[PDB]
Amino acid sequence: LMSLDTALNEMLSRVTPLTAQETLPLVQCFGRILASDVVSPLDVPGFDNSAMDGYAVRLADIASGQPLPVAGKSFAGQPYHGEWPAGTCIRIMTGAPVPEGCEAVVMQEQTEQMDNGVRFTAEVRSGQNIRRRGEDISAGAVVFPAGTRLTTAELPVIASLGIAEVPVIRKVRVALFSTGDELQLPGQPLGDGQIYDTNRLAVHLMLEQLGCEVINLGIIRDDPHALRAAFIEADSQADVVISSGGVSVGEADYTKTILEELGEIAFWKLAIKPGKPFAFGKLSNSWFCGLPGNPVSATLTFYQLVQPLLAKLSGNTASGLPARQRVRTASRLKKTPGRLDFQRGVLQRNADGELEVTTTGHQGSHIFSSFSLGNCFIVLERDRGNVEVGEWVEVEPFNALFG
Amino acid sequence: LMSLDTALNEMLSRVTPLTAQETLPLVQCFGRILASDVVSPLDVPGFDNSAMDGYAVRLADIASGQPLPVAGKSFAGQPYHGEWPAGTCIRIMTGAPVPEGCEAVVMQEQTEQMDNGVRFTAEVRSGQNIRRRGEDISAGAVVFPAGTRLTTAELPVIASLGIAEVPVIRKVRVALFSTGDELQLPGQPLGDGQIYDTNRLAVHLMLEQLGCEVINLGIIRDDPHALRAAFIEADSQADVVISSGGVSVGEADYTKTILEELGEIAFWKLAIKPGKPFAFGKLSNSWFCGLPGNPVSATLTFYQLVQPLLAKLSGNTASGLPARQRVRTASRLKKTPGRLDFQRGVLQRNADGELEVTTTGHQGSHIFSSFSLGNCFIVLERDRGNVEVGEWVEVEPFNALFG
Repeated sequence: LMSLDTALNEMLSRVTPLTAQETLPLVQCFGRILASDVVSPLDVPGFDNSAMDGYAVRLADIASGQPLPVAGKSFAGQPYHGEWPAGTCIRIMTGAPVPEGCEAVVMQEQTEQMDNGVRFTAEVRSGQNIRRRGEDISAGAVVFPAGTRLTTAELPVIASLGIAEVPVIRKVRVALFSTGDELQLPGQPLGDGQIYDTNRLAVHLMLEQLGCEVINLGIIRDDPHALRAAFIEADSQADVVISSGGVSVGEADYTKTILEELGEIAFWKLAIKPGKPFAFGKLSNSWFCGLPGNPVSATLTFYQLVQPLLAKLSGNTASGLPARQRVRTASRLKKTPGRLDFQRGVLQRNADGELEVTTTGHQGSHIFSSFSLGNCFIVLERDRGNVEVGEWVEVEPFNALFG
Repeated sequence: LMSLDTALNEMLSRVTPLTAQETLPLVQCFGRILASDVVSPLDVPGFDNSAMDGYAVRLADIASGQPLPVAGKSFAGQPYHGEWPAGTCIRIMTGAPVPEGCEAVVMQEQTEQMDNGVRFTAEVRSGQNIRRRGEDISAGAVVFPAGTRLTTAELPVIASLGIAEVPVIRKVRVALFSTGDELQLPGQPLGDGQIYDTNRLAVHLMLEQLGCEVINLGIIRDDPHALRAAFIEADSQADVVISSGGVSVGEADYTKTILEELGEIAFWKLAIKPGKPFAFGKLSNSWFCGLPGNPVSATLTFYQLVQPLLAKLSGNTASGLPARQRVRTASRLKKTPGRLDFQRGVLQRNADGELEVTTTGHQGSHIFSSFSLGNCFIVLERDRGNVEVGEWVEVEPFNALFG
């Protein structure tokens, strides 16, 4: 019944971005959120310089319509600090500081030389080919705003300004655990109607990849006290606590009563597929997210619900989810109205070089293979029914969490 | 003159993937390359279970036509081993072991409660809703092939099979350093015609993100011996050695003679933009990659040349570079024939929901901002000249290294 958009907004609207911070050397800043604006301490370039290599001139002598002889020259880091006779021009090479009083620079290709004077050609519009100091970055200016996720794109720029460290928001801390007597650890023998715990591993990997500090409390035994203990501990050192499975997401049982006892938890029924149930609310000092037991369902719910909440909490101003794009289906897709279906597909280039999607196969949640075989989500609109080969469809490519 | 494709093939063809390996617990395997095939130790599913929530029935009981009292139940970790007499049914939850003798399983909707048992409204087909032991993964089968990069998509599947660890190829070791008296460290005062070293930081970040073990030797002083020492050490504990700048990529000088003295190094002139010069060859026990001094150039060369070499060396069987797609330009693009131009652009959805690219602005290599403003490469064909708004163009979206 409830819609993804609704739950998402309801979730993000209640959360307050972290503000605690620490200062680290650039090399340790990948994926981190800048705590404050980065203001440039210097100008870049620090002085007016040549856009092309050619000739530095004064709009005056260009009226002579006669050859201008090179009085001097200015290169890389060897400016021309000398007298500039009238009617003459300076030989200059890109990045080189324009000469005192230079009104324009001309690319030699736009000026046939001579063995006695430089003949110009196309009029020389003022300021042509002159990069003015602070044109790129002017001292005092804001280079990168707070809330920016530092990447290979920004850190080297910050280093170019001479800064060795920057304040970043502390990593988000997340407590993780599962519960259920039927859950067994890898390496351990499978009991009667037992199964190996897999959701927890899934959530742990994603959290780490998302840059969070993970606190894995393991499998909690089916006991009212063990569970309460687990929650008290999780809430005490994490901003968010996640149940990868076992704790109630609606159904009645002791886990449900412990949840209601320890916080304000809502039990939503999202109109999505796979999945539907999701637990969300506030514990004493953390946010709680409860995932359904089904592997496909938990992964999907975490990826579309928890991920965005972690992005906001982190201080990051960009919506930490990939963008969608319209593409054509090359597979008939089975879809039932009433739920927003996040099917898995395979985005690929066709013969004509265009992008099309193929289903990964069976979309049932009884298997996990679709995540490996696919590379995207074919997000089918809630109201839509079956889709025929050739129809337009929305696609959301997987991010680094899946390859 | 030489083409990207050529150099790439020439490079990959000479390299041999690493084979050394180590075994680690799944949680430490993200981004790692599987050293050997993963063979499933059991059938999946592990035992006939229920595809839904409802009741286990037998065609005969359903046949009689009247209510079937609930002789018992079967839950997650609670398989029913009761008696199950004629004319009765067993309540069953999803994933629950189907009871012995179970011939089918009906869901709620097809059920209507009674005061003297349960009523089955809809038709019940033989074998319906019973997931059969092994209908997904058969024991002895190969689940994931060696050379596979482990992700959230695969690791939880491997955990579902009970396996706690897997052999993976050891991380690729890379030695990194720069040289040049003009290079200054962050925090340190800028000398005369000095500049802050930025390429090294850039390469270090990317390498770490690519999953490599980085050995940063810092800035090497302009001395024939200091440089030789740096190389001897780098080559002695790395599979690849990278010069982020300073060492020759063609031009004549002492760094060139040390290179030629320590290995078989080729000095290529690629028909690409930005960039052109690239040094590649074999040292005593490693591969050497030499990057041009310009920041934009070094980044681009590393990203399109070194990255793919690292992917192969790692044992990974998938081409570690993003795919391209055809999109329309919404910006006039200035392009000169003769070089494959990797311009930076901004991929975005337009009013009609279609994808289009906009230039980030000036494509000159005198600035680094394009990497931050953009989100992709507009890969312009070597022979192509200017591009007008509305033309078809090839786009390569940035990967995690840039956001």
